[PDB]
Amino acid sequence: GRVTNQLQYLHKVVMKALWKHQFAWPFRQPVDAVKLGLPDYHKIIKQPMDMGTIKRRLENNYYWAASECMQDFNTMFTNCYIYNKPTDDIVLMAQTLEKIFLQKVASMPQEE
Amino acid sequence: GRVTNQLQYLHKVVMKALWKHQFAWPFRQPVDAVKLGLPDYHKIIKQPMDMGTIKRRLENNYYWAASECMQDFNTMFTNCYIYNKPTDDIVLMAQTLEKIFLQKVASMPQEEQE
Repeated sequence: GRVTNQLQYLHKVVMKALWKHQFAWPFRQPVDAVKLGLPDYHKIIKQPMDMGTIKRRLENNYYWAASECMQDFNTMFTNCYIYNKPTDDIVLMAQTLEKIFLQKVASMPQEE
Repeated sequence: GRVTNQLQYLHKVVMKALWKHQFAWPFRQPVDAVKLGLPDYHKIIKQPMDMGTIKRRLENNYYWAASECMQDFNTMFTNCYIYNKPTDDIVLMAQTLEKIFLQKVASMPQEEQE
């Protein structure tokens, strides 16, 4: 399975930078609502998403197009903005990670 | 201040498409917190952003790089997700517009030049 240049880039440049970032640890595995004491999490967030899942998908050739992986990154960050209070530190963490995401995606190679 | 091929794409292809979208009307001008009756809007959102502002920036060569413009679109969508209740229609409208935005960024020409 050959892998588009865009998908290679998302794996080698985007996920690379985000996975090791110092603000990444809340996002590396699925949100565990019991562990975190968040009984309404799954009532507000209908499509949970996390970097561990995206990283796995990147490693296993799940995605057909880059836009599909980009949407998973975007759902992960958006889940955080919608669920959490504006003043939660997690929001600031997400915004910082998202900025890196967008900055890297601006230089992603062309498709095809 | 700069004109590039990607900034031209963001202006003529991405924004033109978003602007005309049937869910765009809340986002074409600044949020008017008096009109809408939202006295806490500016206490929660510290960087208001709207498509009007972004379009004008693109017409005046305010941006140096496409990434700077992409960051303003992100701020506009994120403002919506942070301020609004999860169940508000506006959140759904922002998500639908943001998906187009990311789909179109994935086809942006990669010769970031001029």
